[PDB]
Amino acid sequence: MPQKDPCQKQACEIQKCLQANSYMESKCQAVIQELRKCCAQYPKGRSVVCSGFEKEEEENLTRKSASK
Repeated sequence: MPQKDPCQKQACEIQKCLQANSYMESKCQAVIQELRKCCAQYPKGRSVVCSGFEKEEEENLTRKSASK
């Protein structure tokens, strides 16, 4: 929603984790797991970043691995 996004705090941590890991979404799987758990706590459309996340979950599942 274009409202207070509960998960956007955690999304910041994903983004910055990525920079701390040179964009290795592999290393940021931990913190992504936290945005996952954050996202799944709500009716997904509640949050913009979470609405990105269930797509990221599909992406990671399509990737079938902790790759990238």
